[PDB]
Amino acid sequence: SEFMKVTVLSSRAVKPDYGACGAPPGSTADVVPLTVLDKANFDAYISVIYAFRPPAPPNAVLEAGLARALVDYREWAGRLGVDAASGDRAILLCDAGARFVEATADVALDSVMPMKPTPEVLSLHPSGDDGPEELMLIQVTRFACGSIVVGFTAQHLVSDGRATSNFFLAWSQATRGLAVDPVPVHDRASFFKPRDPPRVEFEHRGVEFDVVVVNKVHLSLEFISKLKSRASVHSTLRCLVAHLWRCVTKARGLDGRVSTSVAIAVDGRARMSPQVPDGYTGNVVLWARPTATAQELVTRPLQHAVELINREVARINGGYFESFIDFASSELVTTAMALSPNIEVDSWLRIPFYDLDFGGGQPFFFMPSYLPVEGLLILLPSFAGDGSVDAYVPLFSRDMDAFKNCCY
Repeated sequence: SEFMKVTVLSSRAVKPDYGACGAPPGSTADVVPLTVLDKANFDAYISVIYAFRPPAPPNAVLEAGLARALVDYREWAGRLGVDAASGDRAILLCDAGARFVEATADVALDSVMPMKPTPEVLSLHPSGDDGPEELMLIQVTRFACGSIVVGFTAQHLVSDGRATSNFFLAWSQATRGLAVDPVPVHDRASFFKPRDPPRVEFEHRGVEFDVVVVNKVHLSLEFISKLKSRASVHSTLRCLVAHLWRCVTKARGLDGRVSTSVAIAVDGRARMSPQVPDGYTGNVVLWARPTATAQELVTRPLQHAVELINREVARINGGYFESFIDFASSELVTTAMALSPNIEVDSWLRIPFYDLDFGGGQPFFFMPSYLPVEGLLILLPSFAGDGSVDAYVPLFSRDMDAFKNCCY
């Protein structure tokens, strides 16, 4: 709301507190080169906010806990540069530090809840658009009621959703004086090395190489069970992605002959042999791209779209990851504000919530930052614990009513 004025009071580097962990100072000359799966992502920041109720730890305890957590996550204390002996793009573990921003809002948090995705959400996390050198930027905003908002702005080249989520939990763990779990794995040069000889088994070229308003659409358990009915011979996520893909295509009013594709993130950790440990700090993500004609997607039953997604997601297996790694290492540029005729669905259904505790209990709210990018959908839990889903849909003003009608 126009009355929630955020005053940013201070900003400071937080470096790793080796002493608080009882660990040997690391060398500020340590370098971790980016893997080919890291460089499959774009040089850009992703932002999220968490809200906590008044019994909130002081800024000093949160900051000490960040310094402690950054011993096991030096990547987020580091800078992007080039390794001297390689000429390769790398994370320099120079321990320069993550940005910690302290701020106040001159309103009770309750007075602006439920918080909807507007540009005013951007005020509750550090910017990822003003060329920050820090790879992790954290803001704590204390409201007049003693509630806090914790905002994250994180560089995608460093970590995927899972790895970034691990850091969030690691910071909560360290703040309470605990060891971090999972135990992190940082030795990236050990991972995603080409095969001898190199085997490319798929086509990686063409794949990896009015105003937009964001509206929150709530999808109930009842509505989900009905969708699952119209798709019967399964997966909540696969059904919902298929529904949202149909409804965006219908809402856009595309000519039926236009080819439309949904990008779906696939975690390769459990798909590859040997498995990548859940503690791996880096990206292990490639994208399934089920494609259809707009006509084939809207006129054919929901079942057809679900099946396209199922078959394309199952194609992105250990072997696909291995094909990508060998090719990305061979002798182009990655394909990573309007996706039409395509969409992307970023699923955050595994986001830490119930267990993110800094000492004052779990959060009562979470939201993606305002991302006014047409067709970039973010799927989120509703926080009710019932399995209901919240979809944040950016569409042009003219299309949003048409999208909501189709959705319901």
